[PDB]
Amino acid sequence: FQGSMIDFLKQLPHLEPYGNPFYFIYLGIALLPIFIGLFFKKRFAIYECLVSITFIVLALTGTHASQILALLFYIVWQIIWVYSYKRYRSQRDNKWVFYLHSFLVVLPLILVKVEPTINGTQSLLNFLGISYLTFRAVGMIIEMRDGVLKEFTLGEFLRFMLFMPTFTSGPIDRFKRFNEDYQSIPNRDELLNMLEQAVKYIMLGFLYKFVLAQIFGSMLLPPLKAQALSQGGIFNLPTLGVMYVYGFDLFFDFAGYSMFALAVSNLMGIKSPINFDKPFISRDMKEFWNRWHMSLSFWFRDFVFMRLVIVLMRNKVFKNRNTTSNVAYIINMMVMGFWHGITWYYIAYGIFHGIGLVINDAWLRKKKTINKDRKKAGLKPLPENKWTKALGIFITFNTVMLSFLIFSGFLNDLWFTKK
Amino acid sequence: FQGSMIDFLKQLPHLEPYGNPFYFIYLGIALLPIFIGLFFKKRFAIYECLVSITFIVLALTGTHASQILALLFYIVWQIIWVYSYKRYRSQRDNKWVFYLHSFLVVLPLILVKVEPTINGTQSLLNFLGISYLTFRAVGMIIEMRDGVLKEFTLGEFLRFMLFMPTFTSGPIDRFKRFNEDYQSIPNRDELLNMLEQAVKYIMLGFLYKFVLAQIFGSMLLPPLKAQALSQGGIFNLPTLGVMYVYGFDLFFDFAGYSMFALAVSNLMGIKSPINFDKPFISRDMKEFWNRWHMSLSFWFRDFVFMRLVIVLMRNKVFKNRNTTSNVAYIINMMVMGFWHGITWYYIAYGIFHGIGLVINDAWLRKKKTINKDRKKAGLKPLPENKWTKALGIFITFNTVMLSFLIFSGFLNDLWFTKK
Amino acid sequence: FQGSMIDFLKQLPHLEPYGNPFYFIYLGIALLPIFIGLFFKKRFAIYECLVSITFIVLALTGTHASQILALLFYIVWQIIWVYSYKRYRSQRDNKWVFYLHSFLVVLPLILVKVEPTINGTQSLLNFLGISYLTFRAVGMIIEMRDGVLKEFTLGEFLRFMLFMPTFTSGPIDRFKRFNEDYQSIPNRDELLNMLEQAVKYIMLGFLYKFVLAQIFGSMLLPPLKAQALSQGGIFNLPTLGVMYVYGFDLFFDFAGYSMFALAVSNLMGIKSPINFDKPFISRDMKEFWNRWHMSLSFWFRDFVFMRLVIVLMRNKVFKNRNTTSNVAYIINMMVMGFWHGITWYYIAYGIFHGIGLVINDAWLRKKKTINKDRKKAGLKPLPENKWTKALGIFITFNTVMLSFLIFSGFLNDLWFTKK
Amino acid sequence: GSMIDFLKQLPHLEPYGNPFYFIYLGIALLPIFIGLFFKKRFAIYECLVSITFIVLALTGTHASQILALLFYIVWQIIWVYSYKRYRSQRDNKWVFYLHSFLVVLPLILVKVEPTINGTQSLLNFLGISYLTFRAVGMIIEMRDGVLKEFTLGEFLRFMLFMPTFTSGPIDRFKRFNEDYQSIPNRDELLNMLEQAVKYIMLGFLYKFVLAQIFGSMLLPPLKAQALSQGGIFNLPTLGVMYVYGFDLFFDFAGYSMFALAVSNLMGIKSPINFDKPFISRDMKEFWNRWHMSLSFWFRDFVFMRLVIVLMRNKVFKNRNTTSNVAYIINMMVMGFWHGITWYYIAYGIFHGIGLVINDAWLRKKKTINKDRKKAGLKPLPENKWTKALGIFITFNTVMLSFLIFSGFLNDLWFTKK
Ligand SMILES: CCCCCCCCCCCCCCCCCC(=O)O[C@@H](COC(=O)CCCCCCCCCCCCCCC)COP(=O)(O)OC[C@H](O)CO
Ligand SMILES: CCCCCCCCCCCCO[C@@H]1O[C@H](CO)[C@@H](O[C@H]2O[C@H](CO)[C@@H](O)[C@H](O)[C@H]2O)[C@H](O)[C@H]1O
Ligand SMILES: CCCCCCCCCCCCO[C@@H]1O[C@H](CO)[C@@H](O[C@H]2O[C@H](CO)[C@@H](O)[C@H](O)[C@H]2O)[C@H](O)[C@H]1O
Ligand SMILES: CCCCCCCCCCCCO[C@@H]1O[C@H](CO)[C@@H](O[C@H]2O[C@H](CO)[C@@H](O)[C@H](O)[C@H]2O)[C@H](O)[C@H]1O
Ligand SMILES: CCCCCCCCCCCCO[C@@H]1O[C@H](CO)[C@@H](O[C@H]2O[C@H](CO)[C@@H](O)[C@H](O)[C@H]2O)[C@H](O)[C@H]1O
Ligand SMILES: CCCCCCCCCCCCO[C@@H]1O[C@H](CO)[C@@H](O[C@H]2O[C@H](CO)[C@@H](O)[C@H](O)[C@H]2O)[C@H](O)[C@H]1O
Ligand SMILES: CCCCCCCCCCCCO[C@@H]1O[C@H](CO)[C@@H](O[C@H]2O[C@H](CO)[C@@H](O)[C@H](O)[C@H]2O)[C@H](O)[C@H]1O
Ligand SMILES: CCCCCCCCCCCCO[C@@H]1O[C@H](CO)[C@@H](O[C@H]2O[C@H](CO)[C@@H](O)[C@H](O)[C@H]2O)[C@H](O)[C@H]1O
Ligand SMILES: CCCCCCCCCCCCO[C@@H]1O[C@H](CO)[C@@H](O[C@H]2O[C@H](CO)[C@@H](O)[C@H](O)[C@H]2O)[C@H](O)[C@H]1O
Ligand SMILES: CCCCCCCCCCCCO[C@@H]1O[C@H](CO)[C@@H](O[C@H]2O[C@H](CO)[C@@H](O)[C@H](O)[C@H]2O)[C@H](O)[C@H]1O
Repeated sequence: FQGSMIDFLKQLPHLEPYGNPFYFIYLGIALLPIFIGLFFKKRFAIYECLVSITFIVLALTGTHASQILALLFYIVWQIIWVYSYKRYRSQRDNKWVFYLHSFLVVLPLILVKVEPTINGTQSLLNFLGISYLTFRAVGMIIEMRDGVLKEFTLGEFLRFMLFMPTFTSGPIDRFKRFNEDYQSIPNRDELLNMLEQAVKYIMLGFLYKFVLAQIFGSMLLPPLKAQALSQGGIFNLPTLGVMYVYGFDLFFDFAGYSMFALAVSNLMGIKSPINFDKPFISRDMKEFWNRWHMSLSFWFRDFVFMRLVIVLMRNKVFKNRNTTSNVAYIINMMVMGFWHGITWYYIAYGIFHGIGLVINDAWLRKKKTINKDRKKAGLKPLPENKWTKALGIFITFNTVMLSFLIFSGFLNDLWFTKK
Repeated sequence: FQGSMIDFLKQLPHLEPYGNPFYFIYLGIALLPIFIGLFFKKRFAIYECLVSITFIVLALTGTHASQILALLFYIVWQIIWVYSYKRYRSQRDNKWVFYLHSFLVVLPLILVKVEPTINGTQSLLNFLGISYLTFRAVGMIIEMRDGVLKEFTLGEFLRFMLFMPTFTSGPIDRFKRFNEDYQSIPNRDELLNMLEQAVKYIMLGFLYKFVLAQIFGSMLLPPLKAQALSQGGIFNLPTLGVMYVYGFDLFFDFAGYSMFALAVSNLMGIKSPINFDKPFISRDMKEFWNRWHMSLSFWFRDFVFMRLVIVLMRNKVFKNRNTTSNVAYIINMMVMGFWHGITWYYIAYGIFHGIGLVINDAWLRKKKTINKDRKKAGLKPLPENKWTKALGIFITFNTVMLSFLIFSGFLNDLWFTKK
Repeated sequence: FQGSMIDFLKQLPHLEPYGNPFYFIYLGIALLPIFIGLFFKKRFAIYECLVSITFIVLALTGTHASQILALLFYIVWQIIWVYSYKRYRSQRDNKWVFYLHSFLVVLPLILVKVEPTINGTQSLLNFLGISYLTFRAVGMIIEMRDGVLKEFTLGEFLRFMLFMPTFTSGPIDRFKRFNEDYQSIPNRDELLNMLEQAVKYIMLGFLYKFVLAQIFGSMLLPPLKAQALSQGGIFNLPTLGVMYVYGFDLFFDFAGYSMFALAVSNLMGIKSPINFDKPFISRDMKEFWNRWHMSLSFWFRDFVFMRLVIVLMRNKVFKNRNTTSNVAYIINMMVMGFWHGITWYYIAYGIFHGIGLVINDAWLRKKKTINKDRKKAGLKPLPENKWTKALGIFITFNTVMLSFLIFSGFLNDLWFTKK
Repeated sequence: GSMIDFLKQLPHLEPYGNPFYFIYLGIALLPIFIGLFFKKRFAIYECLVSITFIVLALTGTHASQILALLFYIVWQIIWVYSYKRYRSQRDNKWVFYLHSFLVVLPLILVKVEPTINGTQSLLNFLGISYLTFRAVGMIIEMRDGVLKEFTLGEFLRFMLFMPTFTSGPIDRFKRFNEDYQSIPNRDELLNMLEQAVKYIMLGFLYKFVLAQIFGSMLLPPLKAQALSQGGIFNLPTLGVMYVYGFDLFFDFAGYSMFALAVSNLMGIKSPINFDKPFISRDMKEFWNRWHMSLSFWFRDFVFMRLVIVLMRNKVFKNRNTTSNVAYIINMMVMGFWHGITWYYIAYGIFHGIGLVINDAWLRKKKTINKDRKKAGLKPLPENKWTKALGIFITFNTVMLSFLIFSGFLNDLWFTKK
């Protein structure tokens, strides 16, 4: 009964998800049948499972391929605790039972994020996309609590949670929208539109991830970081250079992956949510969060921010609505900071963006009352000319790049600050 | 460049039939056109012949490449002794001529299974599928005897006997059914259903052979064998452990191969017989043999068991039907053991399964008699509760595991008896 | 001037025609637009020229790439001496002008086949397929002489004489049939049938040239020749073995090339004449020549044998028809041997097959008169059964293999010279 | 490290250098052609292909020209939109000249810097000689009012056109937009495909066979012999003149046919550059066949406009003198565009004097033939000998002009440069 099982699942192929461009050959061929079936309004639901599982396994068979075993636990864990809650939802509905089931479903993510802090080493039950899978699972539990979701077969649950195109770190879905878009196969014209969009997305993702991302990450970023460390001090010009370069590199890499995921999802007939829609032209933090990682930000607005606001207003803990909104903004942004990983700089980034949103709300209210005062006094309202827009875009870009500098983790290297 | 032809044959590539998963890619592409051809009403004879011969040669070459020659002669032998009977079938059917033709058809198998016993090491005639090929050949000499087969060209004969997805050790087939199933190409929707079933079979075979068969074969079996040998004695708990582990490994490996073969056959538009249908849950041995190796068990039921019962009743050797049935069961299982190989443990396995079958028949008769006795006495019949079903399943499973342990040959190493 | 263009010609890319399976990928990709255009009843007549010229150049750019220059002379020769007849043909029909034009058109072939005998070195005009282009370039003139051929554009001439699929050494065409097949594009059903036949031919050509031809030529033939030379003497068993092996190798290589050429021609929409149709079941010399290199044998029957018979009968040189037929057979076979090449063994092969045809005609006449005599005398006609047919097949096969032994040129090494 | 050396690291694919480049281009352009078959445009795959091939053609040993290209693109966009915003209000007849000068400023700097101290400017790149002609086009078409609206996509798609980027045929805006927006039907598309295949084959023949023979086999030894003999003139001078002229034609026509074929595979038929020029009887009819795109461009936007400017100011008394001056100035400006050296300007002035002499001879011939018809004498016959004489003299003058333009006359002599 030797425990050489880890060695068994290590010589398997390691086809990287969106690695070399030739990958899109294999997947393309593997997606040739399913897409054809969509033209005839027929869904295989078996060959799709085969291709999804094969590509997930090829993606997860890395140097630390043992993570596959974690998956074979994680899935089971979710299947244990989602369905259990459903059984309870058949009989009764209590706040504490829902809280316990949600906490148990999100527990693997909590362990993966916390264990490197306490023990200092990666947790056993960690794999490539556990930061983007639990968001589906807990989401379904939430959809049970509100009563929107009542019944679903296991095939639907597993084909939703373990979606291949958006598995590693991709757009975050919900169960209602995904299921409704999976049941009703779109007609031929919309299918052809989606095919054209998918080809365009594949080409754009090639450009983003294989040209711009490589240039900004593996060519300028290392020498810029080394020069910044050599300069030393609290701040310097190389710090600004690395801030801007890393911000652009992060955006380009994430947008390239998102385009790849959207293209592959379209090739299966499903319209996954978009992530980035020109986020750097944003002229305000609130508008920025409607552009940067749209799936994640919208998910947190739907399930973490709005529900917290409702809870706070139900108990009327805070008198004015503005104070409740500010508190909920800070809590939501801090929690979003936690999701990346509980360190000093990720939590700093979360609180930073929370403070930014609070300042944005305060400035919106103050601008409204100042416009009212000026209009009442006969003066014209504040100018909306190109100069004001340029100033707003510049301020937003500077704040976003400062946030991406803190989030970059470069402040741990520049300043050896333990906490 | 060649030296001896055997070395040149060894030079040829060796592709294990259903070995690495990558193998399924090759056949997949090799089966891509033909399957599409099944959608329409045409079949590519030349392509099918070429792909079948190519994969047969690839499976036959390797360290024992000379076996290819043993195949070729064998083929001629069959063509020598099948068609001859056909000509004789045109004139008359004397029993002794039919017996002689059947014996000459199955003579290569007799020599292959005899030569290792009674001195010697191994016969030159032996090759990969010789154990599962004569069943097809003697599958026609019998049918000619019954008169249900009259005409067939060489193309049909060799296309059936040299079937590629069922060559190495696959679901034993019959001629009439195979010809009737290949003459009529199935419709489009049935073809899509067959494609889905083939994909499910491929996935399940992956699970059955490359995951669980590996675990039960190369992880637990060697340590359990070592512990059992170290313990010694007539028997011990490690013997029970190795019995259970080997039985599971054998079932999983055989089911994986059979599902692979059925999937590849379905991709060729032909529905080969199913070998395994949920064993280990059978209440009775007689109902176990309708689920374990279904193709071979049904073959022996049709062409060996029932025919022998007819022969015995024609000469009315025994007084009652029950004795004839018992003797037929014993002879059928003994012939199965002989087909497996003429050793001590294979014959022990055959005799033990025959004993199980006859005891099952006797117990069924006794239970029917006692139920009649209770019915005529007014007493409630013996309970058929879930506990009785569990008891029957447990007894059948234990007997099957013991039979597999005997068939393993591990008992021979353990005891060294009858060496 | 420098004269270094030959060196330039040696740095062009090289692609052996039907050399590798990957060559068919390029060929199919290039010919797909032509097939699609055929499906819609359209011929580009320019893209075809481009693909044909590119593949001819890639085939002719071997180690002796200078042969390309010879082609750039040969065409400029043939055109000059084809149209020179066409202008004259409209005016008058003097026999000597036709003889002179035919001789001048066949002159490059005469030089290529003669110069290696006189000077001992390859002639300048020689290139890959002159012996299979002079036939078309003299068939055009012969058709002009009969008056069957009339006004035709240069495009038709150059697309007929320089046909890409049958350029190197392929099926020999005529102009009228090829032109009529080129003008009338076949319907969609015939196009599908031709595509299926072409795929079958490609697979069979793979089997013949890349498997059987290699085995019979590069593996057994050199050892057999070496052992035959070591044995020495006028005749020996290794010589018989190498005779049979080389006969099979020659047939398989030529049939593989012919099937490749037929497939590629079918992909262009025209069906070139077949070359081999089971030559080794001939049962007679006449039925052998109606099966062995059918395009060449039929060409020589149409334009060399029949015309010679007509010439001899017009002047009634010989008293009876049989003498004229025998003389024409001998002359035709000697001229075929000449066309192969002016060596002792090629002329021996030609005159040998001529003697064979003569004695076959004598045997047919004697069998006819003997059957008549036996029928008149009441005796049964001589049997025509399995054994008689087998004896005829054996005699024909032995004579053909002796002919291919003489034609092999092995006699020059064994009998004459020293080794 | 990302530097100029990093730009030099990128692969270099010389435009229309080897047939494998054509295989690459055909494989890349096939989807665009099939899409145009069904009357749709991608506007993204086209941009990616164009940018990729431009970069590959630009990433040579001196690959620092991509920065020059980016600076040129920014400069052209800035000044074109500056004029467009200004044209909406009013035209002052001098702001147009200022904008035209600021648009041609990169070109004039690139053509002046080599001949001022020692070297070309840093902003020079591959196709700057054939790109400015498009930019000024826009400005010209804004002055006449025939162009009013265009987005950035159309403008950059027209200026950064891939098939005619390096030295391909010079286009105009209005025609290019009219041809791009209206995709041709299926049958005309097939005809264009056949013409493109014919162009590819003929370009193969022109550039990869004949140009190689006339450039690498005869030109070096002929130049060597001409230099060895020396003197003002010699028979090897005539040999090198003829060989260089044939090499120039068989190379430029091959490249132009390649560009036209690649453009046709993208559904746009760029203007034909060469239509058998050597058979032209007269000098004036020669310029309608040799470098047709460039000659027509200079006829439309440089010659006729200058004639109009001179006539509206009535500087000269009669039309003939104005036409002569316009011809001389047009040919001199073409010579300047080629490069500011002694032999390019000599070539321009020589072609100008050829044009004016041709005009004068045509007028004199018309007058003398009118007098002959009045006097009863039959007009001079032209069936086979007069036409041959005209063709021969035009060909001789063209060959001499090409010899002067060759720059070999500079090596042969040591005249003041
Ligand atoms: C009704 C009132 C009239 C008032 C007077 C009108 C006068 C008009 C003057 C227009 C000046 C335009 C200035 C921009 C073009 C300069 C052309 C030039 O110099 O040649 C170029 C060659 O041509 C081109 O590449 C583009 C030519 C087209 C220019 C079109 C601009 C607008 C013209 C409109 C009116 C045309 C009048 C005649 C223009 C020559 C580029 O130079 P190069 O590299 O050959 O070097 C020569 C350099 O100047 C010497 O150092
Ligand atoms: C449904 C049909 C389609 C399903 C998928 C079909 C395509 C499957 C491709 C499997 C092979 C991928 O081929 C790829 O080759 C590369 C480069 O050699 C290797 O790549 C990998 O090698 C080994 C693991 O094998 C690792 O140590 C290494 O880090 C990694 O790069 C692997 O062998 C495989 O990842
Ligand atoms: C330490 C905390 C982090 C630093 C925080 C910095 C971010 C603060 C907010 C960003 C600046 C917002 O400042 C200013 O906001 C106004 C008011 O909406 C924006 O103005 C805009 O508002 C909205 C768009 O959302 C429109 O309806 C309005 O017409 C337009 O003028 C300006 O574009 C921006 O210049
Ligand atoms: C490695 C082992 C190699 C040995 C295997 C060799 C391949 C098997 C050869 C089979 C015989 C080929 O010769 C065969 O002759 C028979 C004569 O009826 C015909 O056979 C035909 O029979 C059926 C009857 O419906 C046709 O539908 C079919 O198209 C074809 O198979 C063909 O002409 C040819 O297929
Ligand atoms: C080699 C040594 C022996 C090997 C084992 C022998 C075979 C296995 C034990 C005998 C079979 C056990 O299973 C036996 O058949 C079935 C299945 O539960 C039960 O009985 C079943 O069949 C009888 C037939 O009369 C029905 O009336 C009854 O309703 C049904 O439950 C028996 O009560 C049980 O005793
Ligand atoms: C629409 C038209 C389509 C045209 C089809 C494509 C034509 C061009 C094909 C690719 C170019 C030729 O590709 C060819 O590849 C072979 C690989 O064996 C190489 O050529 C080789 O030829 C022989 C045989 O293989 C070798 O012995 C030799 O050493 C080498 O020159 C060159 O790389 C090139 O000659
Ligand atoms: C319209 C035409 C339809 C048929 C089109 C497709 C048929 C041709 C397929 C070509 C497949 C690839 O072509 C060839 O395949 C062989 C098969 O082992 C492999 O390579 C083979 O040839 C190469 C070179 O000759 C050898 O070095 C090698 O040992 C051998 O295996 C490669 O994969 C590729 O060189
Ligand atoms: C240097 C000489 C080279 C030539 C060598 C020999 C060339 C071969 C030709 C010899 C004849 C063989 O062809 C001959 O055909 C005749 C008539 O069809 C048949 O002749 C045979 O069959 C007939 C019945 O048909 C019977 O009378 C008898 O059994 C026999 O004559 C045989 O098929 C074969 O004997
Ligand atoms: C080698 C260096 C290359 C430098 C960069 C070259 C790329 C430059 C991109 C120019 C286009 C940017 O311009 C922006 O693009 C979008 C999206 O394409 C255009 O959007 C649209 O424009 C045209 C206008 O008819 C449409 O036909 C087209 O479908 C679409 O592209 C907008 O008009 C413009 O807002
Ligand atoms: C470097 C200095 C300049 C070099 C020379 C440049 C001019 C070269 C051409 C000079 C001759 C003009 O060429 C002349 O063209 C005219 C019309 O164009 C042709 O035709 C004209 O003359 C013929 C003479 O028979 C008459 O029919 C009629 O007057 C007219 O048609 C002449 O056949 C040709 O001789």
